[PDB]
Amino acid sequence: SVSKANVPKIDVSPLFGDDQAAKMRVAQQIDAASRDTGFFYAVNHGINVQRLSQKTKEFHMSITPEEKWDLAIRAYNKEHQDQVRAGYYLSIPGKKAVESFCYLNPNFTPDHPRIQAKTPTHEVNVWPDETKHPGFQDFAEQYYWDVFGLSSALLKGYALALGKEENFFARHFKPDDTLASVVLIRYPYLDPYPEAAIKTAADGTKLSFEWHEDVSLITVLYQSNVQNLQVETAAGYQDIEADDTGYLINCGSYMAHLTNNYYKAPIARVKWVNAERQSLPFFVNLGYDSVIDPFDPREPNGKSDREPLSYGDYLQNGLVSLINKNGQT
Ligand SMILES: CC(C)[C@@H](NC(=O)[C@H](CS)NC(=O)CCC[C@H](N)C(=O)O)C(=O)O
Ligand SMILES: [Fe+3]
Repeated sequence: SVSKANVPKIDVSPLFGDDQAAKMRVAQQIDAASRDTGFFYAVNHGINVQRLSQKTKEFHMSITPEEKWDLAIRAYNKEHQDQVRAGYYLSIPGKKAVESFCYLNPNFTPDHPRIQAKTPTHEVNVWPDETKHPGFQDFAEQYYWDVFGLSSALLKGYALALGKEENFFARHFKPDDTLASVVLIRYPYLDPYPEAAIKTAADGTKLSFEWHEDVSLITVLYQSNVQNLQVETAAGYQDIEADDTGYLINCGSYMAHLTNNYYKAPIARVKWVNAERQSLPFFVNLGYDSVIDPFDPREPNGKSDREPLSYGDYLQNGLVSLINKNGQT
């Protein structure tokens, strides 16, 4: 028998305002949730989520094989050596069900010095033909900045929760240099569903994606209304109920590092479900040279002996390790 995770629904709208005590009352709830299962739903968040699923499904349904190859990351097309992160992630019929499209900071252009320097984890986005996908690039770039705004406010909530000034995290989260990414993920309905795309967990649960900590500061996720996620607790894996108006929020391993494990990075997995569904994570990554000084809010003097980690190298390491562990998505 599988239990259900405590995932509180937190009205985050005060984090956009100027009522500081109201922000503290949000921060308290973020602290509580981060110390419990590690997940909460952000509600009253102001993002129009009503068509995100439709647009994601329709883009994947309508993009042709030729277009997928043309946009494909290096793992699927050796001609695209510069596309490590951004671009199309093809399914493999009979073997791999999921397909997805990842894009980065729209401000990463050939003019950007990190592109000029060929710094790892920085790439220029690739986009399909506008006339074949009218409005898609516009929608996607706008969505990036919409979720950027929400994420900056959430980061104020996390900073207050930890006893810091509200810009402790968000001052490192900037449009000119953020390594944050959006992934537009389609999980298809398949009949018959290929068993090779299903992994069996140690506890016997059929899965589409194995256990992992997120590589992020925090993760800001919209999913369509099909229950799939589970979070690991000491009592075992627990189901995360879907909420296809709220945003599912949790800390990544960078936050676990800098708080000296006071806010752990929850371990989650994706159960296999034979259902058309859409999943849109926004990974809140900082700049390549962003460094946050660790602290230990469990200690009277607040001091941590842990090394400040440069975020870019953390991201570099984290993305490769997740591929090595859980497979190329
Ligand atoms: C909701 C999650 C479980 C989602 N999975 C995911 O997004 C998984 C696990 S967090 N994430 C990744 O593979 C990292 C993608 C990083 C991205 N290509 C980039 O370069 O920045 C899913 O639906 O599979
Ligand atoms: Fe994850």
